[PDB]
Amino acid sequence: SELLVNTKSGKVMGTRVPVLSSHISAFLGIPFAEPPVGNMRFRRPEPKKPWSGVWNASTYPNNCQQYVDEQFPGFSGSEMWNPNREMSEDCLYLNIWVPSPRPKSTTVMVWIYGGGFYSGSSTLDVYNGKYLAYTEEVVLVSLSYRVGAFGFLALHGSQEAPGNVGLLDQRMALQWVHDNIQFFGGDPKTVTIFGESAGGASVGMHILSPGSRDLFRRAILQSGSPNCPWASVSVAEGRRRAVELGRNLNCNLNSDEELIHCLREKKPQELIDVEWNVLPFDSIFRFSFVPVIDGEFFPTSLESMLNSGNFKKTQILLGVNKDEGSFFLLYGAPGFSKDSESKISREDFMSGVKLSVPHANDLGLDAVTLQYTDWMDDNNGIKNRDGLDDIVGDHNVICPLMHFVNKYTKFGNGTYLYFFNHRASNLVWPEWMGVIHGYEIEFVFGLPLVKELNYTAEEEALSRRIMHYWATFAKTGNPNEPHSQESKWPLFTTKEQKFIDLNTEPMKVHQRLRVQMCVFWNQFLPKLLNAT
Amino acid sequence: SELLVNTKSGKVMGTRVPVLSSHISAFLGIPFAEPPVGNMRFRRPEPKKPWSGVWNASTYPNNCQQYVDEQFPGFSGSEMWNPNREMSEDCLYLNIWVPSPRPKSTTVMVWIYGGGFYSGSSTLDVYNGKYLAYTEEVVLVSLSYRVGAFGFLALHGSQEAPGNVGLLDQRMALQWVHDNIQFFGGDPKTVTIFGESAGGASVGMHILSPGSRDLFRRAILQSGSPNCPWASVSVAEGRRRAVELGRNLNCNLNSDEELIHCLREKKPQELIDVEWNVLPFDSIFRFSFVPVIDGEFFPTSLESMLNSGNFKKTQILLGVNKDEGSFFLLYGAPGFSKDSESKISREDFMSGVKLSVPHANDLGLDAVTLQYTDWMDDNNGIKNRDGLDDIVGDHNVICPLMHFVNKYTKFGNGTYLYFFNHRASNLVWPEWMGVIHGYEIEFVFGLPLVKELNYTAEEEALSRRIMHYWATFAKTGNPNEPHSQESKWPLFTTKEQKFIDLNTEPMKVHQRLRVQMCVFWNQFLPKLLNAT
Ligand SMILES: COc1cc(CNC(=O)Cc2cn(CCCC[C@H]3C[C@@H]4Cc5nc6cc(Cl)ccc6c(N)c5[C@H](C3)C4)nn2)ccc1O
Ligand SMILES: COc1cc(CNC(=O)Cc2cn(CCCC[C@H]3C[C@@H]4Cc5nc6cc(Cl)ccc6c(N)c5[C@H](C3)C4)nn2)ccc1O
Ligand SMILES: [Cl-]
Ligand SMILES: [Cl-]
Repeated sequence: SELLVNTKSGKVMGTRVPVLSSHISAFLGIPFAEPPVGNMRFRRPEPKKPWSGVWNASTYPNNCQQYVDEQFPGFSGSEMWNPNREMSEDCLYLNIWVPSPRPKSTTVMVWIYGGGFYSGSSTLDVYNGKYLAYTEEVVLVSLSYRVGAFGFLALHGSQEAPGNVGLLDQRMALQWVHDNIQFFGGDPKTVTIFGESAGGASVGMHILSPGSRDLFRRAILQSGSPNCPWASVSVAEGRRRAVELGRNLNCNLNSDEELIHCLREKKPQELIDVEWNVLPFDSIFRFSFVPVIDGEFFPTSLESMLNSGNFKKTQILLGVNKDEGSFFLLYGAPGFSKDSESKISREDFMSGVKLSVPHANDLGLDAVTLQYTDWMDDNNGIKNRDGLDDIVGDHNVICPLMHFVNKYTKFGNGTYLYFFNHRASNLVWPEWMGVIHGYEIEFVFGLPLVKELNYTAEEEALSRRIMHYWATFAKTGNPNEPHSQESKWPLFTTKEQKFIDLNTEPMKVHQRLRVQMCVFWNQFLPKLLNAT
Repeated sequence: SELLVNTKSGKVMGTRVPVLSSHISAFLGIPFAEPPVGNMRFRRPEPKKPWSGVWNASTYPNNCQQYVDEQFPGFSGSEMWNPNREMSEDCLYLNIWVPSPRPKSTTVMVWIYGGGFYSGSSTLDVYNGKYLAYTEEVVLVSLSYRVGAFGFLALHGSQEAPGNVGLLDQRMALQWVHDNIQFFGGDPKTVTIFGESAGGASVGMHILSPGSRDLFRRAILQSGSPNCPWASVSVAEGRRRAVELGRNLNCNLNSDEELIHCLREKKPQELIDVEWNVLPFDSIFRFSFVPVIDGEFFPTSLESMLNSGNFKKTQILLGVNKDEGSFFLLYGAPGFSKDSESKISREDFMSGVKLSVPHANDLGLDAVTLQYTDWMDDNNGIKNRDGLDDIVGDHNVICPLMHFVNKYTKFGNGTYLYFFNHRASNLVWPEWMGVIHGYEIEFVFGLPLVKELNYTAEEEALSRRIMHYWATFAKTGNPNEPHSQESKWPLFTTKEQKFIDLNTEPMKVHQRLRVQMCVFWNQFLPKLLNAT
């Protein structure tokens, strides 16, 4: 009864799940779109046709077709991110965790997974919404969206493969939440979207996109922003990559209709097998099929929208991790290894810089090298390693986010900024990688509250603080509880630019997050590359 | 008798001068060239014709015609550098201080004054060679040379104003020392030339010039090097400035012969009155008439000579002061004043950068600004002031000297490098100016040994250490006395790049003097400006 919900598309039957020492309801694998299969591959999603009978929402759905990381087989640190369900193009489902007893009209949070727009699953253990829904009394939704070529192959001008359809998948799930979350006890006028990495970029893209803005109230962006250099391409570059994808699969390339028809006859794994072959440069932190600046989802360039205030004005909470670059260097840069401290030679440093800034000319590469090299101590393998780590994280995550924060705050209604720099005590990744891209998520989703997962008591307390910040922000637009005597997370303002550290020690307020390096990345290096 | 010396140009009669609690002999105002007056203005010097009778060498000679600093009338800090004798184009004389009793064959040191190639006198109180000659038992020579347009007006191709004649003045004095210092008790095979600022650049130019190299044994360069950006111009730029000088004086400009003839009829002060009007840029630390890269005194570019080892291979001792830039900012940059702490606004900082790097385009100016700005604290007037101080000293003195040191040491026979960072207790200049350009000279010449000058006992001890370093280097090629248990000043080597601080505390050895900034000035910024 508590597990049966009538929605506008039909009835759904959930399941009662244990969480800590209580229970909540879960509605898993609810369809929000028609299966984008067959001649619907690459096309914009269509709403799910209403169904007769009762939809069995007791088990997780399929994951979308995607590249699977096999670099460390059996290693939990990498396999925890891989699809844990069967992959299928039939994958547009969402999941809902609902407090028990069912609320009347409570705050909703919608999670958008990341994964470079080429990977991601709503069903990962680390995305289990039951601890957040139970602890903070929110309705927690996780959506899914097509990734890779399936979600982002872009042949602008065509209506069969227009690009951005993964983002339209996200939007269709938000539309379904807007239309139906009331029946689960959610308040559709108090929806917060939040996401990490490409999901953080996606959140920012719905803030910008006129077609998405009305479908949520406020937003949280973790380690990703819409202006990140990896997060979008021009329509010309998307077309070049789509044509190169067909060339890899022996397709007729004489027209969009012939190319799209050829690509639609291929099995999913044949696209995945060649997807990485279309990148224009030898690079790390660059992905083949990503959002395209198309003039429809995004009416103009991202920079001109941010400059003019052409975006949703609301409250945002966002931040970054200390060592965003380390994951990408481990997988893609010579000299880095999982089982060594990865001290980097001068030659491997120069190779890494070239991989990390693929669009740079030799003068640009010299500028990056000078900015990040201690010339009193240039053969220090630890400083070279940490310098490359900083280059990758500053260029790809931190400095684009700081540019976004400063543009947004001029027109927005409240900005809260964090710097997550706690390394978990039970981390299976080597110590040189520090505070890794993606490893704040387990604190946001409350995994340290689970005794068997071997976190410390301080880490459980940190997780509870973070979950309460997130859910209080979602509820009110302010992560701070009023009338409480805890230290206050201050607003980020244009003038004072305050942020907080997120770790196990007492809260410290700082100003101008990595301002020196972000002047280099956001102002000087673009000017240098444009003049040369 | 001890005061009478027969030389190859004739007899000279010196004077007995008191020094501390003893006496030495002084031979002041000995002519080494014919007076470069009349139709000899701008021409290469001619040897002084031998004279009958006894030359009265008991009084200082005239100083060369030059610009006189009147920015702080009556202020000893600036007036101590001005001519202290009557100015005259009849000014090619040298001075000799000789220990008593007259030595047989002792080390000779020849001082070359600086002053931006536009000023300087051999007769300044701070250049009095009697303390060094007495204390260290050397024969101390100070020469003179034409400065300004008189010494450096350059119309390449003409034999009436070929350029570089001030450097040929220096060379003619060195030739006279080579030919005659034996009669004063000097060893002509153990001559060290030393000089500060433009005199340091000049010393380096005689190391490079094939026509000068045979006239001395080893060399000391203080706060100046031949490759400094202010120390030379091309023949085209020298010609442009000579023509502009004539335009300022209503000269016929249709041929070299007409221009030179017009310039030779002008009184000296009319040239001096307009000399600063010919500079191509709004600048500081740039001078109108300087050595020209002519293909004769310098056979090729300074850089190609340093790269190929086309220079005298010997021992060198050289170094810089901590705050070389402060003097130039005080006189030439907005926001700096003698009687205030000169806290610099953001706007005056940007004006100062533009003055300090006049050849830079806007991208180059942004690169300099980023390198020297703390963007966590960019409105700190003390940091802006000290940042400009560092820009001026790094660009104009320290980084060119470090480029010279590293090129020279590849082929040379021994390099000793110092960093003078002691601020004298009795300095009359404000504290913001720090360790000023030129203020190591009083320690080299032993002024702290004079009780009435109000130095401390530690500063007398520092002066004695420096004088002993200099004279022991002059004597042996090594500033360290063998068999002594004092801490050793190590050789500067290509690999370890060691240097010492010179101050009142116990000697400390460091490595890679200002290497971070000099990579910027010597490698990155030239590459940036060449590509743009
Ligand atoms: C793998 O083999 C090669 C790899 C390369 C180098 N490849 C690349 O540079 C392509 C690339 C791939 N990526 C990864 C994008 C990030 C996707 C995810 C983001 C989210 C957080 C996260 N963090 C992880 C951290 C570690 Cl240590 C390990 C796995 C992580 C992970 N899967 C995720 C997911 C995916 C969610 N960046 N660049 C070259 C040649 C190769 O043969
Ligand atoms: C003075 O009026 C103006 C001045 C300017 C600015 N002028 C300039 O930038 C031209 C310039 C002149 N200079 C000086 C070159 C250095 C020459 C001397 C070097 C040696 C060491 C020395 N140090 C001194 C330190 C102080 Cl604090 C004061 C005087 C010093 C001094 N005369 C010397 C001499 C000269 C020997 N650099 N740039 C613009 C407009 C003006 O009306
Ligand atoms: Cl680390
Ligand atoms: Cl200072």
